[PDB]
Amino acid sequence: SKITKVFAREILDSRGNPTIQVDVYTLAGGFGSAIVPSGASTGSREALELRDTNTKYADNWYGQKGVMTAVDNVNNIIAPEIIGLCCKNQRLIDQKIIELDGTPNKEKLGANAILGVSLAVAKAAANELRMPLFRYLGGTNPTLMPVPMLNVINGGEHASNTLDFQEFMIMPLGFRTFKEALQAANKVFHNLAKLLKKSGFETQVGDEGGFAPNFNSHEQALDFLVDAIKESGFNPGFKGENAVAIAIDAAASEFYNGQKYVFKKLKAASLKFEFNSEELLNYYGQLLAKYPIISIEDGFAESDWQGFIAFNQKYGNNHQIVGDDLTVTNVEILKKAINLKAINSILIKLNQIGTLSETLDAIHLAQKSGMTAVISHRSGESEDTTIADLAVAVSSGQIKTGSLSRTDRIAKYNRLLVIEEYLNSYAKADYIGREVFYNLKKLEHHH
Amino acid sequence: SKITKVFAREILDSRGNPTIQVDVYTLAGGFGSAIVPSGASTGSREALELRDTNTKYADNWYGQKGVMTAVDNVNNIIAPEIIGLCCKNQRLIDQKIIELDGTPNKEKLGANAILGVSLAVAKAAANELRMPLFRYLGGTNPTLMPVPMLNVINGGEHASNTLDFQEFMIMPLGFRTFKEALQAANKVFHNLAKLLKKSGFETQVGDEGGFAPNFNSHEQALDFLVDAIKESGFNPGFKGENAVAIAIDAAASEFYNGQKYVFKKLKAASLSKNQADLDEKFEFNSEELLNYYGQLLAKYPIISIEDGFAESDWQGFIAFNQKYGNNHQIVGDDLTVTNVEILKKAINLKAINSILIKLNQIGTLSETLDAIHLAQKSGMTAVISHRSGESEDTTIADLAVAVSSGQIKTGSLSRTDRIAKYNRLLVIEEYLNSYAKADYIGREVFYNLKKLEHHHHHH
Amino acid sequence: SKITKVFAREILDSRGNPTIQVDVYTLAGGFGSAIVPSGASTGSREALELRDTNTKYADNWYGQKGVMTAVDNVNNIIAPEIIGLCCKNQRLIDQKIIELDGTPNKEKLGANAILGVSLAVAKAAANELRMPLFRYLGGTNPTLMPVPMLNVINGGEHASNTLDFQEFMIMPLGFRTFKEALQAANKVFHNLAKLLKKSGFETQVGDEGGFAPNFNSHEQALDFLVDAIKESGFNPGFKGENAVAIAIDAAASEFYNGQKYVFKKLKAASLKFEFNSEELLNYYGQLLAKYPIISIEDGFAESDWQGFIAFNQKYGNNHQIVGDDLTVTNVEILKKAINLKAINSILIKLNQIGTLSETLDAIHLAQKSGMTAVISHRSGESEDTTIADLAVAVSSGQIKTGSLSRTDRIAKYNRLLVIEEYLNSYAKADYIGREVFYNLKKLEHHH
Amino acid sequence: SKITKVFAREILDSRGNPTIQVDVYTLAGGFGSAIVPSGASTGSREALELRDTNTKYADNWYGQKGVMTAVDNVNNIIAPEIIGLCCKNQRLIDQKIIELDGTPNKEKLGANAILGVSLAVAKAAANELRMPLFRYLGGTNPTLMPVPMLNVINGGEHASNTLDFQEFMIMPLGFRTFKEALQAANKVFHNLAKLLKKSGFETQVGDEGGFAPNFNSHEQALDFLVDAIKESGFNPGFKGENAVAIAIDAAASEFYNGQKYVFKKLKAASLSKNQADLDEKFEFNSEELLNYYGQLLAKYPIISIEDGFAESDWQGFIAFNQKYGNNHQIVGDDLTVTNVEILKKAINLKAINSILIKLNQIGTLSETLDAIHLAQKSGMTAVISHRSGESEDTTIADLAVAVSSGQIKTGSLSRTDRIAKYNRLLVIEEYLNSYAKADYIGREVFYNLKKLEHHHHHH
Repeated sequence: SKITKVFAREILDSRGNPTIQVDVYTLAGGFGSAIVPSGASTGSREALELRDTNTKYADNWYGQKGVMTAVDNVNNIIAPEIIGLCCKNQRLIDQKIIELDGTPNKEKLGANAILGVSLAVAKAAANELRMPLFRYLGGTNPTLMPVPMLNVINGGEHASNTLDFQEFMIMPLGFRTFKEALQAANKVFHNLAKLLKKSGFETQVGDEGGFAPNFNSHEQALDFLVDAIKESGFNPGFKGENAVAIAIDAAASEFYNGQKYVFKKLKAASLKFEFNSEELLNYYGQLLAKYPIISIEDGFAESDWQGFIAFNQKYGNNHQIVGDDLTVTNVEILKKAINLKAINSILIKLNQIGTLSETLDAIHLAQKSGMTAVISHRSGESEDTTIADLAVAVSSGQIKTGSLSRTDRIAKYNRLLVIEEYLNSYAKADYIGREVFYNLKKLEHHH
Repeated sequence: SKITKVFAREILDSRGNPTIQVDVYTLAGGFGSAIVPSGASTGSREALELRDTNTKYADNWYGQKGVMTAVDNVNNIIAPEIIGLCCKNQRLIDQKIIELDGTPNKEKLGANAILGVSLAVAKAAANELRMPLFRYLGGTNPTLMPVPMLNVINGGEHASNTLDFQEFMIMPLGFRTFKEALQAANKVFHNLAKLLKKSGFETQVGDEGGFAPNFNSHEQALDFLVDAIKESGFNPGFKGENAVAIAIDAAASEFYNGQKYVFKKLKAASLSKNQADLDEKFEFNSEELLNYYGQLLAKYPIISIEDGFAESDWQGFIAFNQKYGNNHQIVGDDLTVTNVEILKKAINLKAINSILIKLNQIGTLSETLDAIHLAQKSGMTAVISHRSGESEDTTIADLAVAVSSGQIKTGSLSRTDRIAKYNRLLVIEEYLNSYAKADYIGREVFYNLKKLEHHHHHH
Repeated sequence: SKITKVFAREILDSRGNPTIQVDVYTLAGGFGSAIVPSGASTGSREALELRDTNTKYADNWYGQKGVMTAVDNVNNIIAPEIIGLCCKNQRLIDQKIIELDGTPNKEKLGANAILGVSLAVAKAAANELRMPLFRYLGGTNPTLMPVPMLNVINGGEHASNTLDFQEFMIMPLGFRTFKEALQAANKVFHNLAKLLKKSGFETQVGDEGGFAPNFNSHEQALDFLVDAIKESGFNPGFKGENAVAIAIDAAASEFYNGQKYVFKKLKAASLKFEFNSEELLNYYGQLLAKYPIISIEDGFAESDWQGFIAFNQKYGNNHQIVGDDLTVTNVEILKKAINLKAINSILIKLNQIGTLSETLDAIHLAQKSGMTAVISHRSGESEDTTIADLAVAVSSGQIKTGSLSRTDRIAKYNRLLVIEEYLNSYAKADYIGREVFYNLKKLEHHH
Repeated sequence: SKITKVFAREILDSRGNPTIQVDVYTLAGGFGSAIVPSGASTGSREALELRDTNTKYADNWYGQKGVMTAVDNVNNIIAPEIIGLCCKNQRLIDQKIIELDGTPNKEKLGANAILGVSLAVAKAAANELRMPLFRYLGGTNPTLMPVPMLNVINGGEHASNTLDFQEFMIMPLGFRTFKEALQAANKVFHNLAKLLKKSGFETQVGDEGGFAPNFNSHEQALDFLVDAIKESGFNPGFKGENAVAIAIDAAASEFYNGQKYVFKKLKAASLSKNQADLDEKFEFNSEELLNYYGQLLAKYPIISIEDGFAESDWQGFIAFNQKYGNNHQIVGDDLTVTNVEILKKAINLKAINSILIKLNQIGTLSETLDAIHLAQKSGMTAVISHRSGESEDTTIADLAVAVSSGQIKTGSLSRTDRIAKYNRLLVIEEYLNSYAKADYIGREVFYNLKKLEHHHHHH
């Protein structure tokens, strides 16, 4: 049915910074509403969100982070182009809006203005057809509940501990249903908190609702994590029942100087810290041998493609190698990562590319080529749960959407529970654990 | 129109523990859906949520915290009783479900099963009437956007720091609109986070999205707060433009031992383990604690103090309200637990001039509205409050506007479990701006204060 | 839904004088109709109704009391401003209409033109939503049936008896339901009439359907009233079951010469009559000691604020002190009465302020400050029963709407019976008698 | 469309006594609601309302006047019989309810229960057809706005004055429109009230909103009336512009003793208690009373006299109609009590040329329409009448227009129980002005008068 009304407003995201919400109405009574997550404002590689810097709105909010200009672009520019088009024509609307902005990185109107409309339009159509969004996006056959990557331990520049790696995650593999996998994650998370309190660590949380306790090294954190998995009644590893694996996001661009990798906080604490690409690759195989790490993200720097290609060739048959800063959901960079065998997996961030149709094009390219497409959250989030319906719609098999606290993450797990409930009555719900890694030629026993 | 379907499910709250969501459908096409916040499981005074302890469900989630029994109670017991009733009859529905449970503290079916149905019914009726929830709850005339009590600094039992008081809050008073007041709180919050980092304090957050840095005393925390307000461009105080006040939740039941109040984290930091407090430096009887509050009130722009004395120390409250109740808000939380009979006692004894309102502590929407109305009729403010375990549900935003509470307490400025409520207030403000008027009146919401003074004035 | 039609006509009120009726229709089929009661045509303090004086309509009706000009203002000026607005936006419509008139006392278009539209709009919205008006006005929670103040005995300038006080009322307190309270009032009223006939007094009625028999003094009237309450089977007093209290409207502005109060008819009959403020205050305490008078209205003159303040301070803890001529439902005067502790209660007359939203603002201000808001009728009335729904919507706890004869009063009691019936099935109906006086610090036993 | 719900309740009438209101709903969304006026409880001739005497309800209201039994009879007996019938079948419904009661005077269920349903059914059918009630009752052609008989001066049993006749009325004849005639009555009424005050008379009102001042005789009252008409700017008379006539309800059954008519209030004012009326100064046989009427008719512009003779004095009526029936209206009220069989007798004996019509004296709408039609076919006028106990119900306004009665009797110009009917006539006049034509024909409504004369003419 025809779109009758498009309206945007400025609200706050989960970090206390402005973001944009878009409502869409249709003649037949459909209503769709979406909230854009936080993204990049500068960069030459990703779609660019538009903030209120150097406008009459700049002083509204701290750091000039308002998005009223994007709101004005939706309400004044995008809306009259879109009103009167059939809402079920997602690809036409997305293409309409891309051309209206006319720049490749969506810098003129704002990636946040464009994505907000793109997603609200799709939700309005799904609402009108009285279909869950994952059915509208995916057709009749989606059944695959994704394995979650749950943040638990955090490092990097902004964390006061001595972990130079960015984040550590658990992945609940050996379970028959999504509900049981989430229950296991709930047990590991709360037992993890209990152990951290028992050893005198802090249990406050960061932007993803995980912990950043004062660990002295990667090895200590990995040791602590293995123990918490065992305390909860599960088995650290890949195969078998109750298996729970670990995944790491190294964010290696952050500790690369163009020639060497430096564990800067570890080095400062001691007052091996330096690695060339081959030595860093060696450290990983040490960790991969000792601990049950199924997946490493941004193991090397965005400018160290040779490190990536050698990483993928040495461990990519048996471990997931994820690009994030390497690829920024850029289809052209993805084609090069495919052609050069640099990774076997990619993070998908809707607001890094700017529309739903482009995101689906990028997901399909990654999967056609034998990689997994891990649907990812952002730092600044909301109760919008699009990415839960997206992960089921495209059979991603994997989602990355935070630890087990804060509604900005929890809502996505709740949405997966509601989707699982819907598939249990009116279809079939599938949770296949370790089998989601179709990109790994062989998956071996960790022991 | 008639209720056709009531369905409940188990989901997770913002602390990662199970809670309950209820959906209600009406024959006219209305849909309403509510998520119950975390509450008390034991206690002799408030409505009791039901967890899965000693059931076939106990092993589902950590700590035996599932709520499948309450889900079954909605789906198997409450729903057949409620289907077929007109959804607009809120008081009838709530009365029927209260009688169906039959216990005064809602223990049999669970206060969480009962509140979930109570709220989803109301939202479905509003949805079918194409009215915002606050217009359904409140009639034609509500226009009052509430002043937020924004958590920023946390202390008390579980914080590693040396603050014995449980939380410190800012209240943006001297602003023309709710949007501008929220912009001011945004500026104080991020400037506070920058100042904290600048001094080497931690900037992770707790349950309500505020900070628990390693402060050494109440005074150190309060000094830091005052400077953050100034650094943001505002004036710490009560009256005038750009005024930003402070509120405190002492939660004094937690450091009362039966006879004296003991600043036990502060004392464990000075005294070694073999030492007694021979000088009574960290101990206070009621009057001595009242003297300490008076000192803080004179030096710092503290407009409101919650649970200044213990739940069993009614005398301490009565003396507190006697000495500073004309010029300062005195809130009962643990003292009153949203209990109508205890509020009548507090009104009769003149113990407080304000009360926190927690939907799930009383257990239905109609009883909550009875309790709010009794508080306001008696000249008290009713502060609509969040819980520690929360969701994207924003009922309390609409409730605060519907009853013209004038004040809401729903957390710091991070985490969607708090942010969604401020966002709902922004949407309500936008609705009132085009179809009515939105009023933000700042310090004028303290109608319970006989004489609000200038803070900078020498008292 | 959108207002499609607004139409006004001139009809007659209950005194045989013109008044205005307004109909409102909406696109969805809602219909609302309201009749304005009679109000002031001159005065510098209240909203001013517009009569046909010095127009081509002046000779239509006796005393030039037509309201065709107001009817023309609704049909020609107000209606085209309002048509096409959503009827559920009461505050917007009221604010629209205030600005359209543009004068503070609504003198240009007429308070009667403005109130007629304001009320008909609200009834149309309530009708459209298939909600009783008190639910539309008040939300989900209203349950409080008000205690009625029933006129029974009348004095003042226009009454040929020797009562200088304006009116005497009964208030049925000690009863469990509104129905029973009204039944008690019906018994006192008819027994009162029987006793008056037995003693040779006249039983014809005035504008409020009460009596004005040839009593010689206030004391004789109060004696007669106490006896009738006893004859009917009830107890004169405040507390206990079957308690029925008395309330007085002195209308003291009428017998004040700027320096003294003169009981003029009592003085003329004798051919104590003169009182300064302190002596008048003394007379009241005499009556308050002898008879069960719970409430005195306009005990002192509108220009004698010092008399009011001393009245409230000497008996206001235990008796209701009502302003009427003192405050004329004027929010700014009300603020001064609150600030100066002159009264603990105020009459609310919708057509003295001019719109429903302003009336609700005034009610809310009075209640927030610890006063009771007594919803009042006017002398010239109709079968419109708005004030019954208003008293329940705002939990006034008290209504003042006439004696127990004439449909211009009876309709309001019937509407309370229909509201009580609605609350009995679909909610709860509450009648709390003596507890409505939350403004009285202590309520003592009259004996 | 089909009736889906019939519900009755007890409310109060304009004298503060219980009466009954009935609501009727139809499947198509029609709603109709009627309020029954006060009637007779005992009597051998008219339909009988049922009060709560000797029931569990007797103590509810003063005088045992409740009507809950009739309410129960609607809700428990009549409603199940009527639900499912098409609402447009007025005659069917009325026939079914008459048979359901089974007694000729409607004593078993109550004439008030029966009439309430009868009228609410008709109003619901009109409401569902989006027709004003008078178009539903009357067809396409009604246009005749009735001349009002406006009570102004009251006497008889309960008035303290010395008038033995029960009421005096004005009728505004010489005017072009109903609005103008009502404006004239408004002017006479308020000028009459001013003149009364000017002479020290009382100005409170009785049941019908007219005056009962302390007049000494019929002549004094009639003189006052004539001067008020002149003071208002009109001409007391029958013909020509601005004519205002007078009508009288003698209610002569009240001062007939069986043999003679006795002006008993007039006599109690002249004669002391020990005195007989040796001269027969205040007594009248039939012929002597007819001579007295003739005297008043010659001096005063009296166009109509109601109940000039007693209910049992059929001969007095027959002689009255013989002597002055060509030139004056002769109304039966107590004589006929809206009884079809008694009207046939009055027609056959030529006792009257006009009859009052009281819905609740016969008990259904179809029987009322039968009675009106029989009266008009026989050359009589049918004057649609109010009762002493009334409400804002305005059925009789629509009824008077629907049947082209030409005359209505519904009280003075104060009290909503009377004013609402004039207001309904103003709304009907407005409807006819835009969608048809409104006719006010003044003196021409007396089609029952063989020769209406000029009053000022010497007869």
